[PDB]
Amino acid sequence: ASIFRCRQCGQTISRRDWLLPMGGDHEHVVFNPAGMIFRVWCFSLAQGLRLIGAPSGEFSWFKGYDWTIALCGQCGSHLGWHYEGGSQPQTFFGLIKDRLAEGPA
Ligand SMILES: CC[C@@]1(C)CC(=O)NC1=O
Ligand SMILES: [Zn+2]
Repeated sequence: ASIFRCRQCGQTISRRDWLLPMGGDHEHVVFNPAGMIFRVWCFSLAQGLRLIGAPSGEFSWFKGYDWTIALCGQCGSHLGWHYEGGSQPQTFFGLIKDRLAEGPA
């Protein structure tokens, strides 16, 4: 169990080696304004996504970062957000843990 695939279609997305402990922890449990709870795992890098629209700072869970919605590039499933415009690191991915499947490389 070392790579993460899209749970809906199997697209390769990220790797356990790429987990990023933001604020001391790779896991952040957060809510959006519609009250949905997300268990977000932070990754330094991802692939196989499609980033939609232009970045926005509104309601950002991570201070100094602007977000863009990240869909699975294959099936369109909403897998998380790409973060940018911040510092150390400038960018990273916050991916929804229960929307990924973990398994061998
Ligand atoms: C509304 C945008 C999202 C869902 C993404 C974020 O970082 N904060 C949020 O609540
Ligand atoms: Zn997919």
